Amino acid sequence: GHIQLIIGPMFSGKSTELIRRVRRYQIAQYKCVTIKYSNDDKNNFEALEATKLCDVLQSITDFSVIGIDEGQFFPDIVEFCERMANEGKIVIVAALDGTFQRKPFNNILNLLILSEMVVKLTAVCMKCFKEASFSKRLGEETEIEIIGGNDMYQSVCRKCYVG
Amino acid sequence: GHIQLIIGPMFSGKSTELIRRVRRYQIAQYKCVTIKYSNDNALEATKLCDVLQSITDFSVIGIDEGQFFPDIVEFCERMANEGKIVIVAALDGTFQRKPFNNILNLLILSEMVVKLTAVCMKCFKEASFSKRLGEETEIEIIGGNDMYQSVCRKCYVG
Amino acid sequence: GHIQLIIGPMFSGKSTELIRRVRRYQIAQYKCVTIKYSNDNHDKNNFEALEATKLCDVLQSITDFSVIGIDEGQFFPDIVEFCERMANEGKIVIVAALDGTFQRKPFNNILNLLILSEMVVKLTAVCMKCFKEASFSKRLGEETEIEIIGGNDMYQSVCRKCYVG
Amino acid sequence: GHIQLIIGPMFSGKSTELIRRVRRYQIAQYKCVTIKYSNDNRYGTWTHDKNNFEALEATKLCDVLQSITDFSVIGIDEGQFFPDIVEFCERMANEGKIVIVAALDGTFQRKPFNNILNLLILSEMVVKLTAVCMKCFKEASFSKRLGEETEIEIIGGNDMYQSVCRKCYVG
Ligand SMILES: Cc1cn([C@H]2C[C@H](O)[C@@H](COP(=O)(O)OP(=O)(O)OP(=O)(O)O)O2)c(=O)[nH]c1=O
Ligand SMILES: Cc1cn([C@H]2C[C@H](O)[C@@H](COP(=O)(O)OP(=O)(O)OP(=O)(O)O)O2)c(=O)[nH]c1=O
Ligand SMILES: Cc1cn([C@H]2C[C@H](O)[C@@H](COP(=O)(O)OP(=O)(O)OP(=O)(O)O)O2)c(=O)[nH]c1=O
Ligand SMILES: Cc1cn([C@H]2C[C@H](O)[C@@H](COP(=O)(O)OP(=O)(O)OP(=O)(O)O)O2)c(=O)[nH]c1=O
Ligand SMILES: [Mg+2]
Ligand SMILES: [Mg+2]
Ligand SMILES: [Mg+2]
Ligand SMILES: [Mg+2]
Ligand SMILES: [Zn+2]
Ligand SMILES: [Zn+2]
Ligand SMILES: [Zn+2]
Ligand SMILES: [Zn+2]
Repeated sequence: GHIQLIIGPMFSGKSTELIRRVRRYQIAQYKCVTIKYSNDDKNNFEALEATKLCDVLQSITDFSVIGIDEGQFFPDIVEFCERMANEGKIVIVAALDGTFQRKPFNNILNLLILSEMVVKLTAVCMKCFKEASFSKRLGEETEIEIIGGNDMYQSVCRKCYVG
Repeated sequence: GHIQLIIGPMFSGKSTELIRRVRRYQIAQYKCVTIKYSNDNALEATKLCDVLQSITDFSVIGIDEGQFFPDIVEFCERMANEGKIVIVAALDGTFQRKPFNNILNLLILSEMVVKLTAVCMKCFKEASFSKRLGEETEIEIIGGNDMYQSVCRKCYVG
Repeated sequence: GHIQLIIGPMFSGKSTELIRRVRRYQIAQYKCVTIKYSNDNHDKNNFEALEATKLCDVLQSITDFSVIGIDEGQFFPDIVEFCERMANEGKIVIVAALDGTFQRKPFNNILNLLILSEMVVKLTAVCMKCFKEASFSKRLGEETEIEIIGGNDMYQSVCRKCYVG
Repeated sequence: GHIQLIIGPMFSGKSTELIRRVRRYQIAQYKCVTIKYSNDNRYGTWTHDKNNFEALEATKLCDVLQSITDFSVIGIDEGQFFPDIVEFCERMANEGKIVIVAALDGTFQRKPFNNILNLLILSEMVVKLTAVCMKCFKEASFSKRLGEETEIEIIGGNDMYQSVCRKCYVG
């Protein structure tokens, strides 16, 4: 078995790498699947959809490779990935390290300690136009988990993050 | 200006990175374009030198399968010198592991350069070379997995 | 300011990269320094390296250095906020540390550091058993207490299949 | 067998990575060696020997072949300087040997170094490092000679060359 990991802010190109990393295995004729967070499992166009990796476990039971965009949203992430890898399965996880508060996401960091490879990607800064490595919420909100595109958040460099 | 470069065999996930690298700039509200090679098996050309005129207003340019452009080097180059980000995806070597058409020359005037790995279609380990299945010759001949294989070293040898 | 980070097990080549990453800036005529924990068994050229147990002490003298290196960052409890604060003062902090222990448990409050870090990478060792990409550290002795220093005579860089005793 | 490759300008931190990459194997109890180029060589402030730690010295990889005949891993700072580079690395890898090569892609003229590029086509991994620019202090990716010289191969440290970004190179 084996575990990969990708992180960085948003607009990093995260989800995109993940898929690139998966196709690799699929195009070598591999049993590949993709879980992602829904916010209510449910198929799509290949790949599944859940809120807790622990449900799907049963069906993904025959796939060698598993991808997961937005891993942090699964509370049962860590032990899932882990256990799965221990069963000879390649788990490629894409997720955000930190929140709009630059605080570690839901029990996600813990994942990077039992991970064979880990990398952190860089976005371009939407302010000063240099290597963005952090995500910033535009609205004056609170509650950790709230989904959006660039109409809601910004990939910023350090100097830009500060208000 | 500035130049990026991505290489490796086929099935490396090359074209896919390229786009990922582009969207990054586009999703920061940039003038992005993509050239790619035509009459095979975003714009479309056979010589970067034609298109020059229209891409004249784009800050970022992508090019899957760069090697196919003879006028590659000096195009990318010149463009970068005009403040344009040129992200190129191409193959370093042929099915003969020989350098592609004047492509290597590009990697000397390139700010960043990386080589990707495929999975081997034989022993299922890190494939880093491309191999033609048919008993053919002529360098340039387009195909998918029905024609080529991403193989490790031990596998490449006939 | 700006923060780099390097992790992975032991024999990864961690400390070694760190230095490489530093010289880069130094050889561009930069104010460079290296903090490290009371430990090991480093090179040559110019203004370089201190020694502490708490980054918070040294703060005063490194006060004039643009770049700071730290092999074995996890050993500093006051790591996070130090690196952080420093970076906020326009200083480049390149940290080398271990993500996980011999129990593959996150090291002392270290992970927290990787959330306020511009670049983060994890290196691979070679496995001392099956001779493939080792990504985890394993203690040879039948010990416990998290922090206990050693070289290959104590630990091993192992792949997954090998980690399971 | 297997072949690694590192490039970029000077002050990139090339030679240093190479070693880091080697120790990895050595500290896993591997037969490791280091060739390097010699005839004008000092910097500053054939036959086996320590430092670089079990490392040799040559001008043509083809000589040493005989003794390195028993080493699984081989390192080579400044590969470009060996004309017989390509085929050496290559052949060696074909014999189950890990060849980690460090070299410069381009000259002070940003022209490909002596038959070096050819090497990167038969290479499992290849990466290009970045220096800091000695002028504008940003990612230097090219090497520039300070003197008003010509002849491709002429050895030196920062007292001779500079790691520069693009805008700075146009001297
Ligand atoms: C920062 C932040 C994001 N989110 C949400 C918004 C997004 O839907 C998601 C993060 O998006 P990503 O995982 O970055 O989306 P992506 O796959 O497009 O990757 P990238 O943009 O780098 O290429 O999490 C929160 O719910 N809370 C937060 O604090
Ligand atoms: C190997 C080889 C390929 N070709 C052709 C076949 C391909 O259609 C084309 C290059 O295709 P690719 O560049 O491999 O297309 P891709 O970017 O999707 O690859 P990847 O999956 O790694 O991302 O060149 C030759 O003409 N001669 C050759 O020797
Ligand atoms: C795994 C583990 C190691 N250690 C100790 C043993 C070592 O002295 C130290 C590890 O630091 P190292 O990674 O060995 O620092 P380094 O300079 O050797 O960098 P590298 O080898 O990657 O090139 O921490 C613990 O105290 N507890 C643990 O659980
Ligand atoms: C650019 C250039 C270098 N040289 C020489 C000078 C140098 O001593 C040698 C290459 O320098 P480097 O290989 O860069 O020396 P290094 O590996 O220790 O530096 P670093 O690792 O930090 O990148 O080649 C030429 O003869 N002609 C040239 O055009
Ligand atoms: Mg996103
Ligand atoms: Mg392809
Ligand atoms: Mg160590
Ligand atoms: Mg040098
Ligand atoms: Zn910015
Ligand atoms: Zn193979
Ligand atoms: Zn092993
Ligand atoms: Zn510059």
